[PDB]
Amino acid sequence: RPNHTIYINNLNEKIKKDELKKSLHAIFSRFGQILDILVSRSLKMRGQAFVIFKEVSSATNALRSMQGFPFYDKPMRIQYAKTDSDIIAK
RNA sequence: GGUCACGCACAGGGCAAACCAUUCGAAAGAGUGGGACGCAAAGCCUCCGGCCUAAACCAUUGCACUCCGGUAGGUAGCGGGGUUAUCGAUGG
Ligand SMILES: Nc1nc2c(ncn2[C@@H]2O[C@@H]3COP(=O)(O)O[C@H]4[C@@H](O)[C@H](n5cnc6c(=O)[nH]c(N)nc65)O[C@@H]4COP(=O)(O)O[C@H]3[C@H]2O)c(=O)[nH]1
Ligand SMILES: [Mg+2]
Ligand SMILES: [Mg+2]
Repeated sequence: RPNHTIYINNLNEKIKKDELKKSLHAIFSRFGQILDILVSRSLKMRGQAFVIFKEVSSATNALRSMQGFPFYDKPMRIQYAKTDSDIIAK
């Protein structure tokens, strides 16, 4: 069930999108070349983030290394992406 | 002459985008002064659609790459609608 993208939920929702990406990017750049980080704060898509990696191995690396990680007072709930991104599926 | 539409003007004007200064605001943004991009209602009003904001409240653990909660505020120079008003092409 591995994927280029990893799905994080259970995040402090009152963190601004602009800032939020960077906070993850600094934490997650260390595993591979991140193509893009998708973050929204709409009713459905808040408190959660998608991180797209260059390598699938790098997404696996990030997943098994930081599960439950205390991030903004909250544990990081990471799981694989069920479906790839529109930028990958091509 | 009203009145209701119309804008090809005349004459008298009026308002003031951006930007800057300053104040308020969490922000969008607004106030004031300077400034003029434009505007025949660019006068005034959030009732209706859009767009902008997200500090606090309230709900949501939620799988996206169209965008989307209530709540609240903003935009009348985003339309729509409302309401008042000016000049008057041998004007219609
Ligand atoms: N008195 C009067 N005259 C009218 C009216 N409608 C049309 N006109 C005449 O027609 C010209 C052009 O009007 P416009 O195409 O709406 O274009 C206008 C308009 O967009 C703008 N403007 C001037 N005054 C006002 C105003 O009080 N309100 C608004 N919204 N726009 C204005 O400047 C442009 C040129 O205006 P002008 O040099 O005065 O020249 C005007 C004026 O001579 C009206 O309701 N009243
Ligand atoms: Mg004139
Ligand atoms: Mg509205």
